[PDB]
Amino acid sequence: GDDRELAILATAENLLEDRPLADISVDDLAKGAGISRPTFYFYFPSKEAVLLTLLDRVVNQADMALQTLAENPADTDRENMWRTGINVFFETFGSHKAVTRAGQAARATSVEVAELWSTFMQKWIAYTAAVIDAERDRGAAPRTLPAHELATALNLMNERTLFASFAGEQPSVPEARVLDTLVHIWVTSIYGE
Amino acid sequence: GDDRELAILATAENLLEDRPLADISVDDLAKGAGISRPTFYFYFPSKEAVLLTLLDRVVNQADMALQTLAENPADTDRENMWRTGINVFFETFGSHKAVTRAGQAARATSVEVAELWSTFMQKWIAYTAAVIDAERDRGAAPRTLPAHELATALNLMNERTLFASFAGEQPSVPEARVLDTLVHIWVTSIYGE
Ligand SMILES: O=C(NCc1ccoc1)N1CCCC1
Ligand SMILES: O=C(NCc1ccoc1)N1CCCC1
Repeated sequence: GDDRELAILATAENLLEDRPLADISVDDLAKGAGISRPTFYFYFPSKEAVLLTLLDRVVNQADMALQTLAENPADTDRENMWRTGINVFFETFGSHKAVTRAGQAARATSVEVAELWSTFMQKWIAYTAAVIDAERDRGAAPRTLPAHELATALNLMNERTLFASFAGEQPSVPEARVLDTLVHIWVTSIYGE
Repeated sequence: GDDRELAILATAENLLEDRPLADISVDDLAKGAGISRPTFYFYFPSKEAVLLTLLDRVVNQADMALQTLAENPADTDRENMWRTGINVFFETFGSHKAVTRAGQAARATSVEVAELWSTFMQKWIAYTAAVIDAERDRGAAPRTLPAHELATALNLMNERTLFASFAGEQPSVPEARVLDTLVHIWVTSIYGE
């Protein structure tokens, strides 16, 4: 039960490395998972629902990793603390590039994919703004822009720049340089007067 | 000749304020431009080509405005100089939100729209990096990140953040706050040690 479902998910993630969702059929997912077409429809209403679940799992993996960090501060300087946090997203989405690229494309068409992304982006921006606020309250960061507006632009920068790097878009920061590039802009814009 | 073409372009831009390209027909564009369907096909091969031309005009308007600025430096401080430059894009794309949103959606499907965007982004990043390099050569900015990598992330930040603000996405920086938000992050990341 959970086995056939996992099989369908694993097939979809494998097939998405090679072609987009449009070029993958329900019959394709069923065949890869070793089931018939009506059996597929018993676990998922559509191939698009399969992508939704894959993206949901990726998003929650990142969110849980970030929650772990939040409850277990690394013992290091401020620059390293922001790096560890951005690194959650570099590693989690960068470990699932095909789901990330397909999930990105699906935002234009799927209201469920758009709302899932939007919900978690609001959560990650709120967390970012809360940490900035904490840093200002402690006297470590200057009161410049509204924390929440700053947090919004920096998280949108990371969304676009990470996902261009993973897709090898032209232009993009090389994937081996993107973490350092992002950490620099976050630290200078959060702490710079 | 140029009149019927302009009429088709003006109709497409008006209709795109209300619905996406998918919900607009060649018959719709022809009717709005006061021509028949085969007459339309004489000026444009497809509705998608109409969007390509609209986006091409918007992109070149911005590029030309930025080239004007480049040849006519505003007499003001560094923070204001970057603001005037980002403002080219805030004003040009923000004056054409329907074309901007439709052009964005079309990158996923149209190789011509994807290549047009990519060509100009490479040009604007190269210009950004050249100005950063000039500022370092003069001793006004510190040698921190590779100028071109920094320029790439900052232009990708502006792409995503401006276009979220114009579309009223959730999350987004309000359009009345986005210019100041972006200028802050550019100046602190370019000049911050
Ligand atoms: O790197 C990111 N955010 C960094 C972050 C958020 C909270 O703490 C660090 N993102 C947000 C969405 C996709 C990439
Ligand atoms: O604001 C931007 N760039 C700012 C810029 C580029 C060159 O000088 C200022 N962009 C680049 C693409 C869409 C938005």
